[PDB]
Amino acid sequence: GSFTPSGTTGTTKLTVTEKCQVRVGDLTVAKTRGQLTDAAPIGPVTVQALGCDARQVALKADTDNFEQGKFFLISDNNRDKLYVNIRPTDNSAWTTDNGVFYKNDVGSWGGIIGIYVDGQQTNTPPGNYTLTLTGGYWA
Amino acid sequence: GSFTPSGTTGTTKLTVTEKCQVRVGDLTVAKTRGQLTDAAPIGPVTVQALGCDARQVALKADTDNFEQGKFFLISDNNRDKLYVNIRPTDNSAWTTDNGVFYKNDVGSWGGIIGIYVDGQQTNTPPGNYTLTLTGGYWA
Amino acid sequence: GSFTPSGTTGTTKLTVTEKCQVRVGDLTVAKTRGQLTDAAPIGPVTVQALGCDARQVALKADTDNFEQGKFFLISDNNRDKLYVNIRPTDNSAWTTDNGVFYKNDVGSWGGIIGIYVDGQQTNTPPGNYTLTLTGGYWA
Ligand SMILES: O=C(O)CCC(=O)OC[C@@H](NC(=O)C(Cl)Cl)[C@H](O)c1ccc([N+](=O)[O-])cc1
Ligand SMILES: O=C(O)CCC(=O)OC[C@@H](NC(=O)C(Cl)Cl)[C@H](O)c1ccc([N+](=O)[O-])cc1
Ligand SMILES: O=C(O)CCC(=O)OC[C@@H](NC(=O)C(Cl)Cl)[C@H](O)c1ccc([N+](=O)[O-])cc1
Repeated sequence: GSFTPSGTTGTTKLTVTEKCQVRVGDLTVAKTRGQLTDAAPIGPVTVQALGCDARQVALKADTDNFEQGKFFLISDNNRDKLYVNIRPTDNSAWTTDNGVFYKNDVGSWGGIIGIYVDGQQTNTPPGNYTLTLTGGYWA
Repeated sequence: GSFTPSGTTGTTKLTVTEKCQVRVGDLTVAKTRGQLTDAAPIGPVTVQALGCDARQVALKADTDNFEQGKFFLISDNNRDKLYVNIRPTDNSAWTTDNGVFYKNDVGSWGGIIGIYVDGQQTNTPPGNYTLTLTGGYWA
Repeated sequence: GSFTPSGTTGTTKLTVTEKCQVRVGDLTVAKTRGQLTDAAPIGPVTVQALGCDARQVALKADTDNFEQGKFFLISDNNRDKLYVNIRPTDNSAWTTDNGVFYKNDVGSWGGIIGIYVDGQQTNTPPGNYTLTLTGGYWA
């Protein structure tokens, strides 16, 4: 049961605002707190594995993005959490183990991992939220 | 008289150089210190508000970018200032209040905010300068 | 013998992985440690000088990227080095002096600087490696 970092990093960012929302500069992913309903999509994460025919593809969340079997985006100040579910768009089987989301079967998997709001969190404080996922393999 | 953060962040960057200027890597906004003449344009900042029919759109500068009713880009080391004026390209009326630039009338305004050199500053030390503006609303 | 910073910054990034490599998110430059063979190209660095007819174009590496006449990409944690050679793709003559790579002749040079693995380093620890180069001039 261990993760070996071996791959690149994907960063999922979301800015939460109030109903009166002021977008400054280039387009980024932003939602009102009212839009943070259960199962609301936050964004996709592409995964492309190579040379993993005999290993289980895995993604490890940054330390600040997990606790107690749960994943969450975290505010810039490290204070506020936005709980999420992480799920492949296909029908593949994965397991969660202490910040690690790994594939049940070996193979050089390619696919999309979706990040979804876990439980309505319409009271989330406005701010910039991040989830960082690093590629590697589990055993 | 208070700002509520509610929106995204726009970052205005400028690299100041000497006459002999060496651009490394991708194109970025760069000027010689000799080009930092009064009213010289540094760049535009897009603003798009939504759901603000009953609020005054506002932009708040990072703490390190204002003092004494004045705005400035700040060097990477926090030491050197480049004083600027912030002005909408249209004929709309705005007010400055302690790092906050807010619109006089309520409404979901969309427009361009220009950043301009305030007073000739042709002796500015070469370096990378930044101005950070966060969207929200004032009352 | 001194460098005057005057220009922009180019950042060369490389993620080193094991054979089982998991790419997460957008495409970035990544190699297996087995690919870090001698003279292996890491990437190009564009250089465009202006107003340097009477100066020697120069690039200075960040402090953490050089020591003892040698250049290296450095890991995120500052611990691990990946030694490189820096060489213009054309036939121009340059000199290295304590973290500074400068052109022997004056002139507003434009060209490509290649970054290459210096000596096989197939045991490099997986991680994210960076080399930062700032433009300016030498005398
Ligand atoms: O994406 C966001 O920024 C917010 C969520 C969204 O787009 O709503 C719905 C959306 N789904 C997702 O973002 C899920 Cl989280 Cl993967 C959409 O159906 C979609 C986008 C991208 C891809 N893809 O690249 O394969 C598949 C499906
Ligand atoms: O922009 C820079 O990088 C330097 C300033 C400049 O472009 O000089 C002149 C320029 N103006 C500005 O940058 C002002 Cl600061 Cl908005 C130009 O007229 C312009 C650019 C973009 C837009 N727009 O997007 O609507 C309107 C006008
Ligand atoms: O580049 C990488 O990401 C890895 C190295 C590579 O591309 O292998 C080979 C490659 N060379 C380089 O990257 C050297 Cl380090 Cl400049 C290629 O021949 C090339 C790329 C770009 C340019 N250019 O912009 O002028 C010239 C030549």
